[PDB]
Amino acid sequence: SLHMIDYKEIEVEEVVGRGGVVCKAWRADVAIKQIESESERKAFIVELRQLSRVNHPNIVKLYCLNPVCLVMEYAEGGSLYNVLHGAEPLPYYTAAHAMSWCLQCSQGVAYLHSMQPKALIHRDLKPPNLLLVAGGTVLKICDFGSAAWMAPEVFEGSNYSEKCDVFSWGIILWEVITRRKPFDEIGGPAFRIMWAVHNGTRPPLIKNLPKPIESLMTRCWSKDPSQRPSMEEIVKIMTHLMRYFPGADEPLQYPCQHSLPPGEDGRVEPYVDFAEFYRLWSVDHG
Ligand SMILES: C=CC(=O)Nc1ccc(Oc2nc(Nc3ccc(N4CCN(C)CC4)cc3)nc3[nH]ccc23)cc1
Repeated sequence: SLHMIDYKEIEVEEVVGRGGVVCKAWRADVAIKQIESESERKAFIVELRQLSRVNHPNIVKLYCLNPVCLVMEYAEGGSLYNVLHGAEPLPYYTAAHAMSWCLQCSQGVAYLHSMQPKALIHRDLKPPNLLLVAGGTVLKICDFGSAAWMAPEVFEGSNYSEKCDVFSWGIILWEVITRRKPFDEIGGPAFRIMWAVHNGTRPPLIKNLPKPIESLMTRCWSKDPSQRPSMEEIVKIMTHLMRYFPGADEPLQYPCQHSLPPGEDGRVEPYVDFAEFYRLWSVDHG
């Protein structure tokens, strides 16, 4: 379903980073990653079979076979990780942006869980794989250590299902609300986090978190994957909550010297402010 390109047609510009290697650059802006060594071919081709079927707003759009190369939509905004924890100066964002991002993420993952004949599992949902465009207001996923966002049945070898992507989304929800790195204090190598999560450890709960949001977030954290909601249920819930989070379309433009309080009492302070939420919620309820 794709569209070949002549390699001479592309004009390289700059380098971006490694997920292969991605480079900035066609027909008057695109992002491309050339393959390195034949070991990645057998995977590189799969991505092609997948992305060519995919067509969704919140998933990176896939626009050469000699040399093997991909030409994808360029995300001028960068990764969500760089927005939350990247280089100074960091941008200010609101509760509306946190919820909007997560919603758009669930929208894109639900489209994957609905593909026929078989569903597609991302299996590596984390902010570094979530790109932003339109002034940081639109989120797009790119399938192309993940211990913090990995469901406990995944790294235990148990035959997992798409519900592993739900667990990740739940962690991503806690990350944008607190603007913290999940299990940053644990540290050490990857296995020290797997042991913690495997034992039931989850991120600390959030002061003043709305019970509707605290409920959904933890339901996604449940050990039993069958007690986790489906993405379709997340999309629906998140869609209805956006009614209490206006201003998602406002771009990121203001800086933010952000102080990080330490995790005191196993209960952290959110970065976003839920004042406007409770206010709008009292209006409808009463
Ligand atoms: C810190 C984690 C991280 O950046 N991960 C990451 C993920 C993908 C990636 O490649 C892409 N980038 C982008 N946009 C983009 C991504 C990152 C960046 N920079 C900006 C400068 N610097 C802060 C590093 C990150 C600039 C633009 N669009 C893409 N479309 C298809 C692939 C692709 C490049 C990097």
